[PDB]
Amino acid sequence: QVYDKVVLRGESPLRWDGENHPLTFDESEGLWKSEPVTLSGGIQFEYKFVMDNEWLAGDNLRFQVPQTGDYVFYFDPSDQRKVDVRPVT
Repeated sequence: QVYDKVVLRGESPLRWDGENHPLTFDESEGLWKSEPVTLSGGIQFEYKFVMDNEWLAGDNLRFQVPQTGDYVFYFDPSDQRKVDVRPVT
């Protein structure tokens, strides 16, 4: 787990401020997960996580969105720059 809270920030429909997209720690998977976020196919989508108020270090994470639809963003405290963004129903 590691942190008390982790939130997702980034380009629209995310924001770079606030806590509109909090993650919840999934105990059975051992990873932090967002709620589903609708993204448009074909874009280079930039985002970061903020963990107990600490910005993820480095360049923004980048996800090349393969198709329009809903995605769940995952954060692994042990592999913090991984791009794990899972398409969902």
